[PDB]
Amino acid sequence: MTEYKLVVVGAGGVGKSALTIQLIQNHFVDEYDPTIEDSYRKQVVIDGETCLLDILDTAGQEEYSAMRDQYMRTGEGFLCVFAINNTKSFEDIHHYREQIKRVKDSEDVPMVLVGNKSDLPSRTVDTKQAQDLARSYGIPFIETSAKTRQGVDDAFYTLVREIRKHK
Ligand SMILES: Nc1nc2c(ncn2[C@@H]2O[C@H](COP(=O)(O)OP(=O)(O)O)[C@@H](O)[C@H]2O)c(=O)[nH]1
Ligand SMILES: *S(=O)(=O)c1cccc(S(=O)(=O)Nc2ccccc2)c1
Ligand SMILES: [Mg+2]
Repeated sequence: MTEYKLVVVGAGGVGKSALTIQLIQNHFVDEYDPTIEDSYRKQVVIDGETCLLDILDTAGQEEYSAMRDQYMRTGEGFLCVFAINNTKSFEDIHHYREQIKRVKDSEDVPMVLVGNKSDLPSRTVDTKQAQDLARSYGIPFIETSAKTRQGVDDAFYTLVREIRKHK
C-alpha cells in the first residue's frame, strides 16, 4: 500500500514526540526523553485509502548527523513545529525550514507549520503571526494540541495530502 515518509522537526520541547506518539498510539506522553530520535509507523485511512505512515521524531543532538541527513533526503513531507507558548520556538522555525530546503535542494517541498500546545492559555505567539509566516512559506498552518488531540490528525493528514498531490 502507499507509504509516506514524514519528518517532525522543531526546537526541543515543542511537542514533537508528544504529537507523534499521540498520532501513532492515541496516548499523550508527558515524559519522553528529549534525546531519543525514533521512527514510528501506523496504518491509517486518509480519504478512504489505506496508507502506511513512517514518521521520524527528531532529537536535537542528531540535527547534523549523517543518519539524520539520510532520513531528511528520503523524507517526503515535514512538520515544522513550534509551541504557541514559546516565542523562541517560533523564532526558530526559519532555521528548520531552511535546513529542509537545503537537504531537498527544492522550493517545492511538502510542509506544514504546526502551532502546538494550543490547550495552554499562556500564549505568546498569535495565530495571525503564524498564518503570516505560513503564507510567506507557501504552506498551511495547523493548530494542534498533543494533549487534547486537537488538530493532530489534521496536521499529519494535511501533510500526507500535500505529498499525495506532489506525487
Ligand atoms: N499542555 C501540553 N503539553 C504538551 C503538548 N505537547 C507536548 N507537551 C509537553 O511538552 C513537553 C515536551 O514535549 P516533547 O514531546 O518531549 O517535545 P519534543 O522535545 O519536541 O519531543 C512535555 O512535558 C510534554 O508533555 C501539548 O499539546 N499540550
Ligand atoms: S531507519 O532505521 O532508516 C527507518 C526506520 C523506519 C522507516 C524508515 S523509511 O524507509 O520509511 N525512511 C523515512 C524517512 C523519513 C521519515 C521517516 C522514514 C527508515
Ligand atoms: Mg522528543
